[PDB]
Amino acid sequence: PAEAKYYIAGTITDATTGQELTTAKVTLGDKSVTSSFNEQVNYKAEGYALVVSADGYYPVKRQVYLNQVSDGQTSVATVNVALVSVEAAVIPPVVPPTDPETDINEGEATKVADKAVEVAKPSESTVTDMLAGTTATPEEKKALDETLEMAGGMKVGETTPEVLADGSILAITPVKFTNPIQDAPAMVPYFYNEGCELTGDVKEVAAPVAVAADIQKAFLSNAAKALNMNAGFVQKIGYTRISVLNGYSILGYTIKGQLVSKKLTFLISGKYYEGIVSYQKSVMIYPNYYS
Repeated sequence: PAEAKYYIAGTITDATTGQELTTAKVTLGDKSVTSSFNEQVNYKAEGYALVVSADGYYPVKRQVYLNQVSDGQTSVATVNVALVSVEAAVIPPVVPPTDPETDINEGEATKVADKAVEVAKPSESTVTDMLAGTTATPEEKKALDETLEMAGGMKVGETTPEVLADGSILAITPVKFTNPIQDAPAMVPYFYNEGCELTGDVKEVAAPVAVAADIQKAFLSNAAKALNMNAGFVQKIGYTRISVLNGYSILGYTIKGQLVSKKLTFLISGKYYEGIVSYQKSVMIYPNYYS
C-alpha cells in the first residue's frame, strides 16, 4: 500500500477585492512559489513556513501544518492568504484569532455544523468541473478520463457533518464509482473552500431586555481581515491518485473537509457583536477499497 501523500495548496488574494495577487512574493518552506500554488511535501511535525508580501499590503507569515493520514490516503493543507492593503479601513476584533479565547469547543461546533456543511458542500458548478476536468493539467485530465472510462462515472453524494471533540467539523462528501475499478489506479477529483463564512448567528453581546444584514456583512468583512482570508467561500479543485491495492477493487472514495472555527467580537456602530466564522484548514482523500 502506498505511503500517505501530503500537499499544500492555496491562493494569495487581495482581502478587499478577492482577486489573486499575481505580483505577490511567496515562499513555502525553502521554495519560491506563485500566488496560485500546489506543492507536494514530506510530512514534518514542524510544518512549513508560508511567507507572503506585496507592495502596498501588510506582509503575512503563516506556519502550515499537515493533517496526518494513513497509507493510501492524501492530505492537503488548504491555505488562503488574503493580504490587507495599508489603505484599507479595518475594525480590529476585541481579541485576535491567535488568542485561545477565540477557539470553539465541541458544543459550539455542534450548533454551527449544519450551516457549516451547507456553505462548505460542493456546488453544482464545482461538481461539474471536478468530473469534466475543467481545471486539470493535461496529465491529470488524461488520467481522469482513463479512470472514468473504467469506473463508468462518479456520483458525488450528499455532504454530511461529523463534529470532532476538538471543535473542528468534517464535511464528509462521498464519491461512488458506478463500477468498481479492478486492479488499476484511479485519478480522482477533490475540492476545497478558500475564504471564511459566517456559520453561527451574529448576536449583540450584553443586549438590554435579530441583527441587521449590514451589521452581519460588516462583522464577516472584519472577521475575514482578522483571519487574512476572503469573506465568502470560493471553491477550488484538485486531482490525486488512488494507487492499486492488490486483491482489492476501488469502489470510490470519501472527501473529508476539515472546517475550523473562531468566535470573534467586534465593536460595530457603537455596539459589540459576536459570531462564529468557519474556514477550511485541510481536505483529505480516503479511498474505499473492497476485497
